[PDB]
Amino acid sequence: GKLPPGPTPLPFIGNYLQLNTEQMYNSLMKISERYGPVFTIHLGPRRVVVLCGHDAVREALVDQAEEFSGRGEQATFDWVFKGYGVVFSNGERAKQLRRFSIATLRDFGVGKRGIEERIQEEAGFLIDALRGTGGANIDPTFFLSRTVSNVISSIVFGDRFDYKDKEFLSLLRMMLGIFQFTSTSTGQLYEMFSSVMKHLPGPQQQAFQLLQGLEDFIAKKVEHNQRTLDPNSPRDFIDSFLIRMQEEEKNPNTEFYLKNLVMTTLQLFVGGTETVSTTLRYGFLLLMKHPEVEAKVHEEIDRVIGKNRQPKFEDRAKMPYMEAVIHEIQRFGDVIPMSLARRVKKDTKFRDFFLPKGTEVYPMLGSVLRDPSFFSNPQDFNPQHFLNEKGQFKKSDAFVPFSIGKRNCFGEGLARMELFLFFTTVMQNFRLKSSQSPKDIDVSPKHVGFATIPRNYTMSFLPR
Ligand code: HEM
Repeated sequence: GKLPPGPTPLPFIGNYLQLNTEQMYNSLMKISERYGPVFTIHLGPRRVVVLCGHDAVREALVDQAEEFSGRGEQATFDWVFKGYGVVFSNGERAKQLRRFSIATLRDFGVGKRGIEERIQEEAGFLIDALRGTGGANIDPTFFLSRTVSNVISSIVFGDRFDYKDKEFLSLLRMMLGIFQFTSTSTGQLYEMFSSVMKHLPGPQQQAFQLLQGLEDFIAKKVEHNQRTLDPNSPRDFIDSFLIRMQEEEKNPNTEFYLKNLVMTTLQLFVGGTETVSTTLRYGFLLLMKHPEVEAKVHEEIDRVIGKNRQPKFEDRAKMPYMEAVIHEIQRFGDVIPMSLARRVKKDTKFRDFFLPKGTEVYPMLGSVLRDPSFFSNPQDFNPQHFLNEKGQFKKSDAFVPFSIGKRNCFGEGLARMELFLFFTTVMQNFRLKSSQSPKDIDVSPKHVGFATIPRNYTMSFLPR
């Protein structure tokens, strides 16, 4: 009949003195060693229940999926979202908007053919862009992010952005800037002291201008769609949401208004871009550090696909090792370590612990991906974690970078496709060369907070 144990919290500051804001994951894992896998931390005034290891996260988010179905809080993001949009909402907003969004993604591709060809075409444009560097030593960041973003930008804006559009570069800078901030010390300090810091000068204010610029843009692209709309023929996601908005103009109790559109669209545009981009950027660094994996990936491509035709999604089933590399890239990468905070919808009983209504939950996706029970060498990049003795692909229940449950990533279909069609096509046409010897390439993250971000590196893409 008691809430999980945890260190003694001082008023307002919580467990600030017992935690390091630069390495929140390490700080929570140190406390897991004393108080067990399910403990209570006070991030300032924010009472949070932290779940560590697979069993804890799965038991809570899957077995008791309905009880842990509520959405928590991410203070930097909730500065511009304020509970609006598909991602940061609860109840009838999170049920209506999650329903509409998954639907409106299938009717414009996602998981089908309409998006597979659209990703293949875009993959062919990344090939051009990298062949256009003439094998010069470059920063892959914006080359990869440009490609990735255009896939989701097709669904939400109608068409793709052109690689030279300076507003596009500016929007991608905004997306990288916030994923950088929320992963820094000041970003994680902001999760504790948002109520004060929101009004104080600093790095939090610059990050806000990045979110405002992103919101300003979506509102601009929505207004255009309004005065140029075809009510019987929707061009994109904004257009389909604009149809429903009118079919609800008579319902005062609707969740389909202008504010929820600007937000749902923004949330997707960022959530589709920066997540898959970070995974790609970390991926190529992991491959340069390990030539042996690149070589076997190359062997599988030469054998299965060839040097001619552009790889297609269905080739994945005839390609076991490749799927295992992408899986280990996502695992080691740990793109979003502490998920996107959950909240218990009603008073719960979880393993002899009481969690009152409204209690924020932190599912540590990283501790599940780095679980020593489900993985042989959780600290190393070794695709064999997802590969049995006969070289076949082996699944794992601890593989959760997309999370699990009732509020999981409904962009998993698009994300896994993008990663297969971008990694493979680049690996077929190009061989990777670093700037330094593989024994020196640092694979440890530069920042770990909301997101896990790799180090700033440079490389060259040489043809085959
Ligand atoms: C490698 C890529 C990706 C990773 C690691 C990832 C990660 C996550 C995670 C950890 C969550 C929270 C799940 C939870 O409730 O516990 C989430 C939410 C979500 N993701 Fe992704 N994601 C990825 C790609 C995508 C893509 C491609 C899209 C866009 C189509 C997207 C759409 C969203 C949305 C809209 C949510 C909120 C769902 C809800 O509140 O019901 N994600 N993502």
